[PDB]
Amino acid sequence: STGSATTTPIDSLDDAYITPVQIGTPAQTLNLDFDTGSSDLWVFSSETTASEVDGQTIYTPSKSTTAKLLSGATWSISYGDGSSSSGDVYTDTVSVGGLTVTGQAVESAKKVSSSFTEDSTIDGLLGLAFSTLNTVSPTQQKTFFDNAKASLDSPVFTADLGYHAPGTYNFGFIDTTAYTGSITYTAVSTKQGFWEWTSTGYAVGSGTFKSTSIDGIADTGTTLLYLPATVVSAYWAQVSGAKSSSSVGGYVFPCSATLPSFTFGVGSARIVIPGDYIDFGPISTGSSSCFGGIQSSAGIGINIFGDVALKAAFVVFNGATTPTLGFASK
Repeated sequence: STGSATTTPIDSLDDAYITPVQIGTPAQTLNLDFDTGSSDLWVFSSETTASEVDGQTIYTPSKSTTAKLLSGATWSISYGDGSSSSGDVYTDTVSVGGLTVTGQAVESAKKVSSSFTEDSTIDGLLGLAFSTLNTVSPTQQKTFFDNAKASLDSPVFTADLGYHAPGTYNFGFIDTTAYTGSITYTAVSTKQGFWEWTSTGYAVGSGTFKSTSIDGIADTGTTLLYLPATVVSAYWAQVSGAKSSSSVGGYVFPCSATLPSFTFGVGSARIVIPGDYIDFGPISTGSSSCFGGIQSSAGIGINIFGDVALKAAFVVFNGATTPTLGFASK
């Protein structure tokens, strides 16, 4: 089997992407944030504290003839950005882009943090990291991909995120029309539960390429590109007036600037992020200070190849017995 679904930016900055997901019988379609940096499929629901729901579409398990309480199971997650959610668990039928999994754990939120409430466009998350990170207790549950894997034509999914435009998540096949040149594959460590890999270096603009190993995670659920302070400083030094602002919480730059590109290495191959992808707009409405899309990972504890990086590529998440990651230009 295969599946193919369009993913759409939630706003004009590409802060996140939402993908429609069918849950239950008859289908309840919710727009979920597909997140290769976590492993829980959780939704706003009829059980979510009423004051914490503000415009989201909810899953109502009592209206699904295929829903079953997963008795005794609870979940609780905290994300790298400080947001969180928790609740109980149902199993139900879940379909993405025509690919159907029966008995998928659907984690129903009883509580969500304010950042989730405040984002009306995101009805929940669909985790695509390794199932070892799933938070359900006392019986850990499998991701949608893990459940689908054996049925797929090939045990892969691909992320093709758009810049200020829709893109595509495919399951079970590689669309050879969706990228240019060849796909370069690189080793993955699953030791921390992430799609963790090592970039071979970087360049800023038309500058020379610096060969250096940068361990990080491929994370569709993180907006920005978070890299070591040395790398980030080298980038912003090429933008007149750019500075790190402790009050704002990262590098800002004059909105009048033209940003240089940023290149990262994948083996001997190179992925070029155009300068415009690095612009996250005014820090507040009307400001002439703009927020940068490349930020320091210092104090995160890990480098994160988030959407800024991934949307410059066609990315293969190869879930074979020994997983790997592939990147192509597009």
